[PDB]
Amino acid sequence: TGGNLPDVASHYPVAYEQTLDGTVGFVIDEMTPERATASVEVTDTLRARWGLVHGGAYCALAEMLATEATVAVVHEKGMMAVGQSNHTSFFRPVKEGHVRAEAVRIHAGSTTWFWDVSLRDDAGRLCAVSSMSIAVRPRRD
Amino acid sequence: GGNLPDVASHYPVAYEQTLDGTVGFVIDEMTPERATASVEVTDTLRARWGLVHGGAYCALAEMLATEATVAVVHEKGMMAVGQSNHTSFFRPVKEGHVRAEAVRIHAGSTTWFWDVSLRDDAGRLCAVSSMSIAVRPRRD
Amino acid sequence: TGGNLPDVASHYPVAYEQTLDGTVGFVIDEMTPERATASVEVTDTLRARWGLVHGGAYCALAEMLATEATVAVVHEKGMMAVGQSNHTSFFRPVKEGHVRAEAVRIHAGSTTWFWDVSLRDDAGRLCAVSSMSIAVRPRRD
Amino acid sequence: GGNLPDVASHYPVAYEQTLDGTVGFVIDEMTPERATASVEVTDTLRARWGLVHGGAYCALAEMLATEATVAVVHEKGMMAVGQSNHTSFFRPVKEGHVRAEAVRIHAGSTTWFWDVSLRDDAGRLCAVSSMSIAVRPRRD
Ligand SMILES: CC(C)(COP(=O)(O)OP(=O)(O)OC[C@H]1O[C@@H](n2cnc3c(N)ncnc32)[C@H](O)[C@@H]1OP(=O)(O)O)[C@@H](O)C(=O)NCCC(=O)NCCSCC(=O)c1ccc(O)cc1
Ligand SMILES: CC(C)(COP(=O)(O)OP(=O)(O)OC[C@H]1O[C@@H](n2cnc3c(N)ncnc32)[C@H](O)[C@@H]1OP(=O)(O)O)[C@@H](O)C(=O)NCCC(=O)NCCSCC(=O)c1ccc(O)cc1
Ligand SMILES: CC(C)(COP(=O)(O)OP(=O)(O)OC[C@H]1O[C@@H](n2cnc3c(N)ncnc32)[C@H](O)[C@@H]1OP(=O)(O)O)[C@@H](O)C(=O)NCCC(=O)NCCSCC(=O)c1ccc(O)cc1
Ligand SMILES: CC(C)(COP(=O)(O)OP(=O)(O)OC[C@H]1O[C@@H](n2cnc3c(N)ncnc32)[C@H](O)[C@@H]1OP(=O)(O)O)[C@@H](O)C(=O)NCCC(=O)NCCSCC(=O)c1ccc(O)cc1
Repeated sequence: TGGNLPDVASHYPVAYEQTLDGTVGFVIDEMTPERATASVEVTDTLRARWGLVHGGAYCALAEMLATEATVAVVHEKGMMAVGQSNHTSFFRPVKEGHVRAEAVRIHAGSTTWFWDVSLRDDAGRLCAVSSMSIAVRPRRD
Repeated sequence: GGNLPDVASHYPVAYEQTLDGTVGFVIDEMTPERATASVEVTDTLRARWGLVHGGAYCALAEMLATEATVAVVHEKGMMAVGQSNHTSFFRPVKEGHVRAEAVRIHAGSTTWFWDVSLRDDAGRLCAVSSMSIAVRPRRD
Repeated sequence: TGGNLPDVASHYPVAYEQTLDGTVGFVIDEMTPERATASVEVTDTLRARWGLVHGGAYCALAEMLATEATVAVVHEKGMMAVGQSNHTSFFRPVKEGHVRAEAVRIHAGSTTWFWDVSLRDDAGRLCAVSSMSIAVRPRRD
Repeated sequence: GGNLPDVASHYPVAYEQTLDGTVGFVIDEMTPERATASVEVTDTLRARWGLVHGGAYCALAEMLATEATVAVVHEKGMMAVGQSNHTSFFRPVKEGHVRAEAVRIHAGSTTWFWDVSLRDDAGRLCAVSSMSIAVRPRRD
């Protein structure tokens, strides 16, 4: 699939290249029910005007990763998954290189899954973390 | 230039090349205690599922809260940067616009806090973001 | 009811005076579907060893207020309400006096209600805020 | 004295009179990067509905994260205080104990961040708390 997102359906409303994720270059590497990773090359498109990766870019990468990792498991069960809360804290800026995210599932309830995402720079330094709660609900179609 | 606060003669990244300029964030009003901004929904703002990306609301909030702090503190020798962003999502947005309004609720010496509300074209509260902005002496 | 909590049932598992809320002295003042207030006199029981109100005391007052305000509306509809996320940020310490909390409902969905709680000191200063998400689910009994 | 870090000769409030001593919080292990604490469930820890109070998990996390920062920074002339506490609740606890484990994930000059996991007697993760601790020069 585009950006290596889970392929859970034959078509999607928006093609990868046209989505925010495609635009900024997010790509999923590993994907398992309890852990997933993704990364993105830093370019100006990922930065704010001050020159460092935009705080929203870390939120977004976390959001896509944690939601899609949930989607990978729940879609075939007839459920949809969507972000309900995204709490990202920023410890160190990233000027360039990549941002690498690792999502670890820490709770999988019937209505809410929760994932902790660490976002690191190319030296391995923890630049941000995001705690994501993902709502899971039966699909409407 | 997205109408961001004109506080410096040079910025490392031009608006149009930033995440903000790429998705189309524009600031409407800005005062020390309250600031607004908006964006048209386009595919660039969406996830593959066709609804606005959760990261878009976070990003809009982050830019608005931070730049509304920059607008005040930059001329004081300070830099402003997001330290925590908590966004909660109540209703999706499929198309139209997202409109953010940031209300300053605390301005301490090292931290400012803004509540951001993100509404759809019908005025419905689709998401909120509680933004903590660190304020530190600018580096030489 | 004890602490003026909503009286939605004829009995409760734990008497007010014996609960955490009773122990520290939380009391609800106003209670409406979209807004509720409560307050507590600061005594050592509310403080940490350093002498200021414990961060947990603000979390707890917010939690009781936002959950009970939801309970007041949903109990008779056959639902239970319980805290799902409590995010409290601390802006100014409180040494003594009272802490006064005001809870404003900002979203009432079918599964989650969300309340913003402001916690102020006797001078009116905003000492903390809490964003609370309250899960609402059908009661089991 | 709940076995809190013995960093000062006098504290404004004795353990037994604090919120912590009233509900019975006790610290078990403490190192610069990791600390544990626990509490017996009693009615004092509960809401009227019979389950542990959400505020109890928050309080336990707040004390543990803060005091684990105090333990390091106090002798350096710094004070430590909670700046943000985000607790998410996954499973209730009706009785037994709550056991908290705090893991330091960032120690910056002005902010330390701890992840706290709160488990029941069966080891099940009942709640988590992401704690931000401000660190500032102690006032004279
Ligand atoms: C929030 C939620 C209900 C979402 O759960 P879900 O996805 O609908 O359901 P899920 O199948 O994962 O259930 C997980 C566990 O949650 C509990 N639960 C879920 N639904 C229900 C329900 N309808 N009724 C009772 N318990 C339920 C139950 O313990 C369940 O385990 P099991 O009995 O089914 O094995 C669940 O994750 C949960 O129970 N979290 C813990 C909530 C909690 O304990 N919050 C802290 C207390 S906040 C409240 C408070 O402090 C307060 C203070 C003063 C006061 O006056 C009033 C309140
Ligand atoms: C977090 C922070 C220190 C950031 O402040 P800042 O930007 O450096 O400084 P700012 O100049 O805006 O100061 C605002 C107010 O903060 C307080 N403050 C700031 N810095 C200091 C300091 N170095 N020393 C003492 N107070 C300070 C002070 O009240 C100040 O007002 P003023 O005296 O200057 O008029 C300030 O917003 C604050 O104090 N927030 C409240 C923190 C709080 O009360 N947290 C809840 C307690 S969490 C701890 C806890 O529960 C615990 C439990 C058990 C246990 O064993 C240990 C701890
Ligand atoms: C989280 C939740 C589903 C909880 O809702 P609830 O309490 O179950 O249901 P409630 O009756 O209040 O419904 C409120 C509205 O939510 C929506 N909704 C609720 N349930 C469903 C459902 N089963 N299917 C579709 N929409 C639903 C719907 O819009 C509803 O309005 P209506 O059509 O019924 O008038 C709802 O509050 C909500 O939809 N919040 C907004 C979620 C959101 O848009 N999150 C941000 C996007 S996060 C995802 C993301 O960024 C991503 C990025 C990349 C990628 O590859 C994948 C994902
Ligand atoms: C929040 C804080 C400044 C607190 O740091 P602190 O405790 O004062 O200082 P600490 O000594 O631990 O510094 C750690 C690192 O922070 C950075 N930093 C700290 N203070 C400064 C400063 N005054 N100037 C520049 N960098 C600083 C610096 O990278 C430092 O490393 P080093 O150069 O000292 O090796 C630091 O943790 C931090 O920088 N976190 C990352 C902040 C971040 O990158 N947030 C996301 C961007 S949010 C903004 C945004 O998206 C935006 C979008 C659009 C727009 O138009 C405007 C903004």
